Amino acid sequence: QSMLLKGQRFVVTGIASKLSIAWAIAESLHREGAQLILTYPNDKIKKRVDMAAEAFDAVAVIECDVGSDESIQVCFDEIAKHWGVGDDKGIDGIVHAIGFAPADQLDGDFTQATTREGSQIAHDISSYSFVALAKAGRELLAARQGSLLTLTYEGSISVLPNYNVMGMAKASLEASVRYLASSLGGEGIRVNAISAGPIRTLAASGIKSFRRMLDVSEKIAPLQRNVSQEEVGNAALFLLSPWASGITGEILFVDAGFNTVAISEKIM
Amino acid sequence: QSMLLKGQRFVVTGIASKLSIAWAIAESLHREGAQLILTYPNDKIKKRVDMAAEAFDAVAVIECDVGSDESIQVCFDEIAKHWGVGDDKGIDGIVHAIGFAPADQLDGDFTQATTREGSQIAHDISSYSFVALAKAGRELLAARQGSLLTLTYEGSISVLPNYNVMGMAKASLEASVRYLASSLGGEGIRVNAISAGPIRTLAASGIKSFRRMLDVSEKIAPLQRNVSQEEVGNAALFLLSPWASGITGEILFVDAGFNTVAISEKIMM
Amino acid sequence: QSMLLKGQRFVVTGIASKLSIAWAIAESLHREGAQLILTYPNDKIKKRVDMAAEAFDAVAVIECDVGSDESIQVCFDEIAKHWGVGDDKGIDGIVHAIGFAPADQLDGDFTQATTREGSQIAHDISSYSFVALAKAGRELLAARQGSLLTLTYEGSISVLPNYNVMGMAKASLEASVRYLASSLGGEGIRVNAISAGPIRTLAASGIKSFRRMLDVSEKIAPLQRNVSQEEVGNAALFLLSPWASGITGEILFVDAGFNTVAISEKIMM
Amino acid sequence: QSMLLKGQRFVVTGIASKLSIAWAIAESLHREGAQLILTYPNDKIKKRVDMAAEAFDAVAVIECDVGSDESIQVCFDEIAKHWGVGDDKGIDGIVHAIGFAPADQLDGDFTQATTREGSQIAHDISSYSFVALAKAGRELLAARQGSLLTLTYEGSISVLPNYNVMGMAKASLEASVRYLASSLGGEGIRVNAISAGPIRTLAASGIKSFRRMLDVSEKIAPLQRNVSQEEVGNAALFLLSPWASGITGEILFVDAGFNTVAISEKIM
Ligand SMILES: NC(=O)c1ccc[n+]([C@@H]2O[C@H](COP(=O)([O-])OP(=O)(O)OC[C@H]3O[C@@H](n4cnc5c(N)ncnc54)[C@H](O)[C@@H]3O)[C@@H](O)[C@H]2O)c1
Ligand SMILES: NC(=O)c1ccc[n+]([C@@H]2O[C@H](COP(=O)([O-])OP(=O)(O)OC[C@H]3O[C@@H](n4cnc5c(N)ncnc54)[C@H](O)[C@@H]3O)[C@@H](O)[C@H]2O)c1
Ligand SMILES: NC(=O)c1ccc[n+]([C@@H]2O[C@H](COP(=O)([O-])OP(=O)(O)OC[C@H]3O[C@@H](n4cnc5c(N)ncnc54)[C@H](O)[C@@H]3O)[C@@H](O)[C@H]2O)c1
Ligand SMILES: NC(=O)c1ccc[n+]([C@@H]2O[C@H](COP(=O)([O-])OP(=O)(O)OC[C@H]3O[C@@H](n4cnc5c(N)ncnc54)[C@H](O)[C@@H]3O)[C@@H](O)[C@H]2O)c1
Ligand SMILES: Oc1cc(Cl)ccc1Oc1ccc(Cl)cc1Cl
Ligand SMILES: Oc1cc(Cl)ccc1Oc1ccc(Cl)cc1Cl
Ligand SMILES: Oc1cc(Cl)ccc1Oc1ccc(Cl)cc1Cl
Ligand SMILES: Oc1cc(Cl)ccc1Oc1ccc(Cl)cc1Cl
Ligand SMILES: [Ca+2]
Ligand SMILES: [Ca+2]
Repeated sequence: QSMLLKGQRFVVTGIASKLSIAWAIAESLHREGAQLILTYPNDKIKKRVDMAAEAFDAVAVIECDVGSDESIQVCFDEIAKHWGVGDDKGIDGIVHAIGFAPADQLDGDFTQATTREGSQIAHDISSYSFVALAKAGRELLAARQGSLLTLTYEGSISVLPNYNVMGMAKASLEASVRYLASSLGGEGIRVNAISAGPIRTLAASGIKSFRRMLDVSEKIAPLQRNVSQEEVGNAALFLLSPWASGITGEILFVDAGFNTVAISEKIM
Repeated sequence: QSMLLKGQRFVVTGIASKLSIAWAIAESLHREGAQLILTYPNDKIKKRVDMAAEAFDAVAVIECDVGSDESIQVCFDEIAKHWGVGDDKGIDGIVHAIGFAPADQLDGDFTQATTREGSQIAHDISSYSFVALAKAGRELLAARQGSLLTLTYEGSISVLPNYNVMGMAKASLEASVRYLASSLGGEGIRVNAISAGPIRTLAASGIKSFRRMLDVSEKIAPLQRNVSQEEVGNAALFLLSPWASGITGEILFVDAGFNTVAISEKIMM
Repeated sequence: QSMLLKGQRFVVTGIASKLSIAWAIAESLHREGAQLILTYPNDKIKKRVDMAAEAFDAVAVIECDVGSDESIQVCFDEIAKHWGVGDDKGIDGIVHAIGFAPADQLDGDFTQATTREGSQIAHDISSYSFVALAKAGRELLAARQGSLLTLTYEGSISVLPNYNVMGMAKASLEASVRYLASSLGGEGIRVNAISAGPIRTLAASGIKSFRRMLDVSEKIAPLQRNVSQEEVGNAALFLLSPWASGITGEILFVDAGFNTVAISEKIMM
Repeated sequence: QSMLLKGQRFVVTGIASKLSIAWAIAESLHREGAQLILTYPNDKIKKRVDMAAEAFDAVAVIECDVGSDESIQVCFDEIAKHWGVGDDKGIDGIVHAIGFAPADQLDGDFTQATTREGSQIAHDISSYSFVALAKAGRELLAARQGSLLTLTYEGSISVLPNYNVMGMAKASLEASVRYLASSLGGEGIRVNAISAGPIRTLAASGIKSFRRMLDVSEKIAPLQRNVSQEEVGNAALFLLSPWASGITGEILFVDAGFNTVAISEKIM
């Protein structure tokens, strides 16, 4: 409870449950005195975004299915009504916390499991959607010299069992972080990612052997534990804050050091 | 002219002209005594693949538009007729040398220029196609314990003007190199990539400011020059050869050292 | 002026002038309500550390030449007197902001300029010193579950003119960040680095063509500018703070995005 | 047995036994028709270098303790007698296959085990020695537009138990690959490294849990096995060959894919 984001405004995608990393990012931003707009992709998920809206006193709760150009365009329309008008216009940040590939893509042998359409959807929802948000948000961001933040996973650069086409999408996503940074930096907009360690979330639960992943990680990670959503929330807060004014194009690992260790006493 | 690939067989995609990197890869494999099957995506491009078939005495010239599952499945059917059968069955390698994004994606400001469909096509043709080839060729490869090779570019990990959506696709492609390696290694199949520096090819010609890119590169690269197609051909030959038996999941830079320099003396120029 | 480091304690090396990156790190920690101990390697430099002691109300100003095991051991003795004792014992962080190689190592052609002793001194003062601080400070750090922070430069992973032996030392330093993280993590100690872009500091001033380096950087960096000491100070504050509790072994670039660009439009200039 | 290095000359350091990676590199170069000069750091090790000299018909066997400027200067003196004179002067390559840190540095907890002098020696012998060879060899290399090759290990960029200060040295070494490449490229000299997976060698045997490292690696590596010295030999041959004319500053992993996998069914 400091007051680092007093009067700052953020759009937060990807809340699905109390376990969502985006939930904790919202919580961190709210704690620090920012105002929030929260998005949801459909009615089932709206139920849970509404709970988050209540807990964080969201300014609005707007539909945003990042699969639709119409949905995104309309969503940023609504946001502009609230935050695009009058004396203090603009937004300080947009949080992209959205991943999807069809479940079959992440079940078993990579070459067997990957399909043309699976790949298409994985890249579209998990990677292009970040640039889609940047396109719709550009002017709002430029007005306040805000930043974009996405979430990635080590699966982009190292192989983790079953991660498969999501690895291809995350690698694609991370390239976009760099291209957007180069594209938007001249307007004072920063673009960054957090590479989170494994955390029990709705999506996480869906991956074969994720539980085992969680166990192994704890035994590899220098801190001898996994990270919590709160720890990613705080790191996100930093990157979204004026304190990160010199940082763009950056991938920040929040994984208890996991990415730095090839083998531990897994040996034993 | 050594004889390092005597009696070995390779499928080579991506020949579009005498300037194609894939042309030089074919040339290197042929020089070393390998047999080739060459593929073409359409009739216009067949004209030039046929010239390469003549120069390299290709075993066959088969249609392969990597945008179509049908086209790929048919293509690897044809290749199975030639190479799938008998006591000598299998292929030693498949060379993926195919990139595409709609031209508009690579024209100016990244955020402005990138579109949902542009992205879709870029990843589909430039990245997924590599796994598509691995899927169709797996059995043929396993029979000889062959390898796959693709071509990437530094645009995956560093920003280069206009490269844009192709950078996203190349990053995706490189992740697939790693996933395919993990997936196919237990069947003795290796999967690798070459990150070539900039070279004047038909696709290269089409990128705004490519000529200028070429000029700056020459002044940044430790060897004070750009690489030729032949130098990529030779490196590809190595990775496709039994000499690279211990190497998989690898990205090998053939860029005269360009990727290792942040700034050169040019500090002046 | 928030109060994020209320009642936290930090040791800050590497203040040599008002321009030092370590000066701004001290300033950020003080601004946020932390107490500081500041170190100096010799009497000439003490003059400037004393000015920083006045501005930031340092708890103490202690000698610490990281070239001497004795000097370090004595220094951490003194700091233990102040901060080692009682129900509040321990330190929240140690800031390593020390680089040195003999000037001749950084003057021109790398192979010509690098010497056995130059290399020895560069690694000893620039890299081993970080583990030296971790060894002397381990117990104090563990008591509060604090962290170590060093400063590196892209010269470790990419070539920059004249950086030379300092590039070898920084690469070594970054490996130590990882080994220390692995070694100390089980005691709840985090170990991280900031890779700062180029900034006019006393050491920076001494590098041939640094001014030119600064000019090109500004034209390559996505933000179209260089960073200030303050921006490194703020990022350092974060990594030293409880907000970075889940982050260890990390190299965080604070360079306005410079490291992510291979070539900009400058293709022209 | 092709004839790719006909009439080419290479200096090969680091032969200590038949298990030395440098042994197999010599073997690969000889097989392909190159002539070799072999070096040894002292009399004990000379016994084994002499066996290699017999097997590969070395042109000379010269002393080179890379700890001494005198020793290196004298060594390259002798080499110049053989290969620096007359019509066809120069060398096509120098193979650096030398690592050392005092044994205590690699036994147990990194922070406990590392010492000021241990670090000094590790960097001096394992990293500076590569530039020392480049300095002494520059003119011989430039005459034939030869290349330098060193050997590194993933320990530089990822943590492996006990590798410790050798990790710091290897990271330093790899930076030197890049600096030397930049420095010498204008004279047509290339500079590269191979990052070999774990292989049973004299030095390897000396590291606590190396045997376990070997076991774990086999279960992580995509090829489901470790690499042999021969496979590194062949890759070294390529990098030292005219076929690698476009390649400088490169780290080439010869590790059966190990570096690319964060976790396998170590999970199981
Ligand atoms: N260990 C981990 O859980 C972990 C680690 C690193 C990265 N990540 C990344 O974190 C981000 C958030 O995921 P999470 O782990 O908190 O899981 P989660 O299930 O809480 O969040 C995933 C979100 O994606 C949203 N989404 C899916 N398709 C959408 C669409 N078409 N339009 C809009 N939203 C859509 C879902 O509604 C959901 O809120 C993802 O990008 C994920 O890949 C997760
Ligand atoms: N500087 C460079 O030229 C450079 C640098 C590194 C990477 N590469 C990569 O090397 C590969 C070859 O490109 P190039 O420079 O030799 O140019 P090129 O124009 O010769 O090759 C591109 C090839 O892709 C083919 N292709 C496009 N869509 C296809 C489809 N649907 N089905 C089948 N083939 C299709 C074209 O027919 C053509 O042969 C590409 O992956 C490219 O991105 C090029
Ligand atoms: N552009 C930049 O300025 C830049 C970029 C990134 C990295 N860094 C790193 O940041 C750190 C601080 O450098 P700076 O640029 O602020 O310059 P500076 O000249 O202010 O700092 C270098 C410091 O090292 C100290 N030092 C040297 N030998 C010492 C010894 N034996 N014992 C104790 N202290 C000793 C000097 O007293 C001085 O305070 C260094 O590690 C430097 O390499 C600087
Ligand atoms: N798994 C592995 O064995 C492995 C993997 C990757 C990297 N490497 C690297 O391979 C290289 C060769 O080592 P190896 O594994 O074949 O072991 P090895 O014991 O066969 O070779 C090490 C060599 O270093 C030499 N050396 C040590 N100090 C010297 C000095 N002062 N002057 C000259 N020579 C000196 C020794 O005489 C010996 O020949 C080393 O650089 C090593 O770090 C080894
Ligand atoms: O990327 C992730 C990485 C981890 Cl370790 C855990 C959860 C993740 O998030 C996802 C994983 C798969 C799918 Cl289909 C969608 C999402 Cl959001
Ligand atoms: O990847 C490349 C990199 C460079 Cl430097 C030059 C050409 C390249 O190849 C392409 C670039 C754009 C498109 Cl649309 C298609 C292809 Cl094949
Ligand atoms: O690492 C640095 C990087 C830059 Cl861009 C500028 C200054 C740096 O700091 C040093 C450079 C050389 C020496 Cl001898 C000592 C120090 Cl502190
Ligand atoms: O670097 C190596 C890496 C591995 Cl996995 C195995 C052996 C290696 O080589 C050495 C390791 C330690 C020391 Cl003291 C000296 C050398 Cl030559
Ligand atoms: Ca980082
Ligand atoms: Ca490589």
